[PDB]
Amino acid sequence: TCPFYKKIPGTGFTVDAFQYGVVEGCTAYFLTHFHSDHYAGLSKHFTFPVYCSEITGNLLKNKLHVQEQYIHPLPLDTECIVNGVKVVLLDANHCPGAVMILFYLPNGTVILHTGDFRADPSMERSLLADQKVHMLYLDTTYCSPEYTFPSQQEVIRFAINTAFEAVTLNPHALVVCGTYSIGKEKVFLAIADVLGSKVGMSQEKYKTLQCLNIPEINSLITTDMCSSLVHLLPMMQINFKGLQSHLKKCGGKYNQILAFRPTRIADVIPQTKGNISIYGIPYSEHSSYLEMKRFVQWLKPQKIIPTVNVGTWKSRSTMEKYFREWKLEAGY
Ligand SMILES: CC1(C)[C@H]2CC=C(CN3CCC[C@@H]3CO)[C@@H]1C2
Ligand code: NI
Repeated sequence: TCPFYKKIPGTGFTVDAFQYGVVEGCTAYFLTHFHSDHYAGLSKHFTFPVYCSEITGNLLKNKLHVQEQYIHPLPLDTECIVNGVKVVLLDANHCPGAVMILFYLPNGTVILHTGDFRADPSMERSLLADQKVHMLYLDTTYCSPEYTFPSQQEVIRFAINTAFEAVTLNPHALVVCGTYSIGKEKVFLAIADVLGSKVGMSQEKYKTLQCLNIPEINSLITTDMCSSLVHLLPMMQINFKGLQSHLKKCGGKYNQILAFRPTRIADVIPQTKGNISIYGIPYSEHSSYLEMKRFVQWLKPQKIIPTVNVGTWKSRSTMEKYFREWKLEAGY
């Protein structure tokens, strides 16, 4: 059955709740972003209203074939009325089109649902700051202090420098980048830009990227693999066997592969077999522990409801202990 943490009390709304059939009482289904665990169950035969960002709506139409009449895109940073309730969509700093949702309940309660997010201090300057928020439905993916990661900018600097050095030393090296969902496009776009190349990919991945409203996208990507020295492959193919196989297909154009898997940064080393090297780089689209803690201590919610790691009693207890520490430290 549909879990409590996907229902919005005092409304006919659910969030990311498409795998449970017709949810009794639901007059509007919100979708925070186009990742498969969240859209699970949506298909071309869905016949209820779906509320989402413009980008998410482009993907629903073109990739899942949801009929146009059921797709309700909303602009960001704008007060909108849906089935008699004021809502705002905010940028989640996750993947393209990903949003947080602010609900202004008829009874005066205000609820924030983060969807999946990477907390940032810039979130402290939006409509979020204009009123008190009582309940927070929180992306707790990395809610433990061992989760430190570098800034996205630091990780991209490492990738650009690594690729440029390798290809300047050997002009016959190919760069390959793994993907299995939308998100983390900066990794392959930044590398291709330093190398003066478009990014080559399958027709299916090209279609997906053409839905994302990226400026000047036609100048950056292509389906002509032969013209490109940065290729995208499915994440499952980023291993010595898959990459050896890909090199054979390039017809003797290349004699080395440098590959990236976007799972201290200065000290990161690759796995190497012969003329193939694979780098795992810590590019995150979710909050680190410290980023999450800063956001929650600024927001000062009355109640937090985790939406990730909820399946075990140990995980639930661990998260509850951190929420109480944070509250006692900051005095709310
Ligand atoms: C974020 C979490 C609340 C859930 C997922 C991962 C966690 C961190 N791990 C690494 C070692 C200690 C602990 C158990 O796997 C916490 C349990
Ligand atoms: Ni996600």
